[PDB]
Amino acid sequence: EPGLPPGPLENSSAKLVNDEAHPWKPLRPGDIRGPCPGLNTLASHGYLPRNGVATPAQIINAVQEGFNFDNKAAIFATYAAHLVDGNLITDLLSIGRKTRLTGPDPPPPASVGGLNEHGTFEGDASMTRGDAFFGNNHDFNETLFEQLVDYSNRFGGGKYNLTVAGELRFKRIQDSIATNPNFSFVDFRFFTAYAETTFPANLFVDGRRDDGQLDMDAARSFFQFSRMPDDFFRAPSPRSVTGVEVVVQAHPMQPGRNVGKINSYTVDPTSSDFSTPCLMYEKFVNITVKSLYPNPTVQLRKALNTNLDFLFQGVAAGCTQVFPYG
Ligand code: HEM
Ligand SMILES: *[C@@H]1O[C@H](CO)[C@@H](O)[C@H](O)[C@H]1NC(C)=O
Ligand SMILES: *[C@@H]1O[C@H](CO)[C@@H](O)[C@H](O)[C@H]1NC(C)=O
Ligand SMILES: *[C@@H]1O[C@H](CO)[C@@H](O)[C@H](O)[C@H]1NC(C)=O
Ligand SMILES: [Mg+2]
Repeated sequence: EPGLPPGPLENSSAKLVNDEAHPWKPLRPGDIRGPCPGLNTLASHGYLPRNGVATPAQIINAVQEGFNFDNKAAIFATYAAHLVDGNLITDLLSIGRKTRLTGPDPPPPASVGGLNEHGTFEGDASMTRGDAFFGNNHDFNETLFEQLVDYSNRFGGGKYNLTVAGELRFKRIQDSIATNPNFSFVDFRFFTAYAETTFPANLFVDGRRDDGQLDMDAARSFFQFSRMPDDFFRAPSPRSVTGVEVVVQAHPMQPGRNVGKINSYTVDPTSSDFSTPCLMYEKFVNITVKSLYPNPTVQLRKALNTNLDFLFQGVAAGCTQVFPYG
């Protein structure tokens, strides 16, 4: 029942993706949008179902076709999200809030909470979304976006680029340390927090230019309105995180968390970091996934095993597959 992960694009050239077949349309009542401007934009152009509920294969196809996200990155991100936020029996994932549209729920402690669920995939120090502690981890936030604009003005000549990314990533960390007593910055989120800052430079820049300089009109169009610029061409080749090394080198951090009070950031030696990427995969499967499904029945175990094989297809060569359910 779970479809096979799509393979890479047969033709990965730049092309018009804001085309007649994929027009932007406003949200209808019930349409779900969430913390990811990429998926949101794909849904609002009909690369994904416009109500924001999709299969993993639909998501992989959409991120490749609409933005030229590369295949391994698409597979890893999509199956990680599906394993912790999606319905494994119906093969459906919400790109935002929890919804009955993903079908009958599995037993607790699984939450099938969509991408909005804090602490499974989604986490703190996002760029244009607030921390979950402050009440809303998914809607566009104007104040946070205006800080992104200010950091683009100060470090990118008015454009968002990897230098801006390195300064803003660290600012959002510092602000969470100072204000969120529950701030968590370990393991999966420690990786995605750096990766996500490269995506506007690598994937929201029109592919005919591909110069890594994102202007603020296009930025607002994607980040707030889920809308491709008029005449938007996708990137001219598959990519995801290239340049993340610049973001890390700007302000190298250790994984850690506040310990129930502000300004109490405490390094966690059990966390993976960029020196142990295989450990991040192993903890995601052995701890995060297994904690949601500690003792699955037969149909759920088979769906878990299938999606865990698919997830491993997106893991970088050199890691070893782990089997929490045999
Ligand atoms: C392949 C499947 C994808 C999944 C499952 C996914 C999921 C998510 C989630 C859950 C977040 C919230 C992260 C957090 O708060 O910890 C996020 C953030 C983000 N995603 Fe995606 N995403 C995907 C692909 C893409 C693509 C193709 C783009 C194209 C640019 C993109 C751009 C972004 C950006 C820029 C952010 C950061 C938003 C912010 O901090 O303001 N994502 N994604
Ligand atoms: C947006 O973010 C600001 C700054 O962190 C916060 O004070 C505010 O409550 C957030 N929510 C809005 C503006 O709806
Ligand atoms: C970002 O833009 C600023 C100003 O144009 C420039 O000095 C810096 O080199 C740029 N960084 C990248 C990674 O393009
Ligand atoms: C994950 O579990 C496998 C056995 O299922 C084990 O070999 C591996 O060391 C574990 N990794 C962890 C706990 O990080
Ligand atoms: Mg977040």
